Amino acid sequence: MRVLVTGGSGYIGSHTCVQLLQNGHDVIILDNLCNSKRSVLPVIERLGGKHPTFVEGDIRNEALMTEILHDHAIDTVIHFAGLKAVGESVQKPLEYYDNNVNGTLRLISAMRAANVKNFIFSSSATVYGDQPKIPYVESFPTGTPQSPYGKSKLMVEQILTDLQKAQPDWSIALLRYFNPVGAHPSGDMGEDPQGIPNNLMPYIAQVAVGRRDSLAIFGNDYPTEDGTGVRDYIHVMDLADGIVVAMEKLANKPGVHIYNLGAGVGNSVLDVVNAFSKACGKPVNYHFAPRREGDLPAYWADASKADRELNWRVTRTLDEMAQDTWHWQSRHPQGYPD
Amino acid sequence: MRVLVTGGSGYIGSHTCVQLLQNGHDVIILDNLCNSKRSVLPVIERLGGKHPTFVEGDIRNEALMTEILHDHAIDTVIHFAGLKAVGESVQKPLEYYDNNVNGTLRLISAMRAANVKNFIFSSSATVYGDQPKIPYVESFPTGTPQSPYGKSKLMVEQILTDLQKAQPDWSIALLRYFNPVGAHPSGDMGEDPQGIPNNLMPYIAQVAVGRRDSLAIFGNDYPTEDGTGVRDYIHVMDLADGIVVAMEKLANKPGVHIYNLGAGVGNSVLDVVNAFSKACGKPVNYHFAPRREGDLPAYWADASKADRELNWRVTRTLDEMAQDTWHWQSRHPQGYPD
Ligand SMILES: NC(=O)c1ccc[n+]([C@@H]2O[C@H](COP(=O)([O-])OP(=O)(O)OC[C@H]3O[C@@H](n4cnc5c(N)ncnc54)[C@H](O)[C@@H]3O)[C@@H](O)[C@H]2O)c1
Ligand SMILES: NC(=O)c1ccc[n+]([C@@H]2O[C@H](COP(=O)([O-])OP(=O)(O)OC[C@H]3O[C@@H](n4cnc5c(N)ncnc54)[C@H](O)[C@@H]3O)[C@@H](O)[C@H]2O)c1
Ligand SMILES: O=c1ccn([C@@H]2O[C@H](COP(=O)(O)OP(=O)(O)O)[C@@H](O)[C@H]2O)c(=O)[nH]1
Ligand SMILES: O=c1ccn([C@@H]2O[C@H](COP(=O)(O)OP(=O)(O)O)[C@@H](O)[C@H]2O)c(=O)[nH]1
Repeated sequence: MRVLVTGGSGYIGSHTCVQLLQNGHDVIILDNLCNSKRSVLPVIERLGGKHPTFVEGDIRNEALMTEILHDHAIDTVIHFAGLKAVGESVQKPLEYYDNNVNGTLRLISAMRAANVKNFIFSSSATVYGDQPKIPYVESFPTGTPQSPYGKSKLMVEQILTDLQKAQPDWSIALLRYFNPVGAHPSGDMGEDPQGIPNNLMPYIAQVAVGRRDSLAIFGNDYPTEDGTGVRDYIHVMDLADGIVVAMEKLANKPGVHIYNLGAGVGNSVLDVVNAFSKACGKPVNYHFAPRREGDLPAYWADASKADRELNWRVTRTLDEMAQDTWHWQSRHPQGYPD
Repeated sequence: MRVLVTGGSGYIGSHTCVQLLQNGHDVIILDNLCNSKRSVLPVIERLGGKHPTFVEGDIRNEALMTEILHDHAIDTVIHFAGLKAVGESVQKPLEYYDNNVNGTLRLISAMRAANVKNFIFSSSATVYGDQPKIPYVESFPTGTPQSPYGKSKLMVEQILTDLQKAQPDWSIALLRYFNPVGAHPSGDMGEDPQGIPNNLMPYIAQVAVGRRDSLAIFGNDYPTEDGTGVRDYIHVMDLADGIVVAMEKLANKPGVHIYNLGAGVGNSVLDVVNAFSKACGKPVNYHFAPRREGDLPAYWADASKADRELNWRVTRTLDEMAQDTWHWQSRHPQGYPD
């Protein structure tokens, strides 16, 4: 199929695009490069075995979206573009609602004008919020997300659900990713954000290669076993495989198809730090810090729905995620060329 | 004050602008004329006793909004612009989320650029959604809104609330209007949408002057006394006064200020029809149609908060609302000229 991958030079997107190209799909990447490096493109192409088209631009530019969709006869859209830092969103709400809500609205408006009716949305475990039972299950209601990032993702889910009710030929996947970590097994593609990483694992990896002095751990007084936050860590390669399976299986199947994509087990921040220390051979330096706004104490997935319906499940462990990120970072301590 | 009134040529806006101008404010009206007529402008000037400035344009045009804000040295913004039909929103969700959510986002992004920090938002009783506690009280939670229109308004409430947490010098009023009806007592300004009215009272009035054959009452099997929907009808002049009071009292008061603006009693569709037949002297032709998607059976306000805090409450009765609408419509059967 001919796939538009917004945010496709980013972390999840770059891994997804490799898998898409390996499966014979045609890939067009749209990215504004605010949180990724252009030089990942040829790495995607070498690992994927096929050339992806690149367009530098912004999902908020509806005119450009419409041009792309038409110029390439796109079949399906995988949407990764947006801003993703929970704590940052509390400080910069308008930027998150603009990139995430308006940006998705602009993209789906261009899709409706171009008659493209297959959408795979990068949602988040943060749409559940504080109320729902853990592990999270898709058949029980969401609650109140705890940050503008989380709220933005739930607002887009709702907008997309109401679009599909009005326009019932659409197929829309709401894929609630949990916490992807890890890197491609070659060690030549991994996470490389712009500036200081907001996510846990790339920060730890940059400490381990000597770029940053110490990890700050955001909270040690949570109601968790060791007092640090607990999350469901999923290897980015398993995540990317799930996304591709969803895209293929759900294209042209009308409805709103909701899946948790996670490993189904929780690990704490200190668990991740310990996993990485064993992979790299040295204790990763850290210090405790206050809780980050927008963080819940603990959550993890029930990913049985994706197992039953998509025949997908995780295959890699947290230790293997830490090993693959260390393999990447140690090979490329400054990330991609710039 | 120097007041920007988006949507100011519209129903509630035009009445509000007349009250603003009578209080000596400088008023700039911004409207795209999708649901109002430009020929209302001299009426607003005459009844207001003072000339407002008019700009034809769209709240989604951020650059234009910023220009108006700077040029006119705006102190506070009253935001009426948007789309407002519950049933239409179910059919046309994208247009609702764009005009309502992106439109408000573009406006408040302009205000951040121009350092304007006083906002009065037209919210709606539809944000309460399926909250079973009725009359609705501000200090009790919102439920799930039951249409894209209602969800759009609550999404904007949430965005504004997050903005004010990040930028705590903002003063933001979330004014949850109930169901405004009626017309200026002169009989020369009233409700005149483009096309076929979506709201109950302007449809009634256009049947009463012979422009429409029969009112469609949407549902006759609700769990109410007569089976028709129940709402809290508030005279538009009372609502205009309340908006003006809120603007004047809440300017430069940092915080998020939530008020229901309603009469605090419920009346059914048939109650309104009977009040109109009494006012016009002829029984209004009607029939029953199916329930309209998005509609709840019954709701009305607790408007005690506005009484205690803003010293505002309703003064006009349902019969006066119907008499004033008939006065307008019988004087001006075709509304304002095109
Ligand atoms: N990483 C996670 O833990 C995680 C968890 C749940 C959901 N998600 C979601 O998955 C998606 C991808 O996350 P990621 O980890 O790959 O992040 P990322 O930052 O690596 O990828 C996002 C990409 O989008 C680009 N981008 C951002 N705003 C854009 C805009 N307006 N127009 C065009 N390009 C823009 C960035 O330059 C970047 O390449 C995001 O929607 C994110 O919210 C991520
Ligand atoms: N009438 C009600 O029962 C009611 C109840 C609760 C809340 N509200 C809210 O109050 C506000 C005003 O309601 P109203 O009854 O006066 O409706 P209205 O349609 O008469 O007024 C809205 C005005 O906004 C203009 N407009 C619409 N979209 C615009 C855009 N993108 N940019 C610029 N102008 C635009 C229209 O042309 C119109 O003049 C709306 O936000 C509405 O949702 C109305
Ligand atoms: O530098 C960091 C980044 C993250 N975290 C914690 O690590 C976990 C994962 O955070 P991340 O930002 O990667 O993803 P999130 O869970 O917000 O999606 C959460 O408990 C964060 O509080 C941390 O302690 N230090
Ligand atoms: O042509 C119409 C318009 C509205 N209504 C009913 O009148 C009440 C008020 O509807 P309106 O659309 O004016 O405002 P809403 O209550 O949706 O804000 C509701 O019970 C509607 O179902 C109706 O029966 N016929």
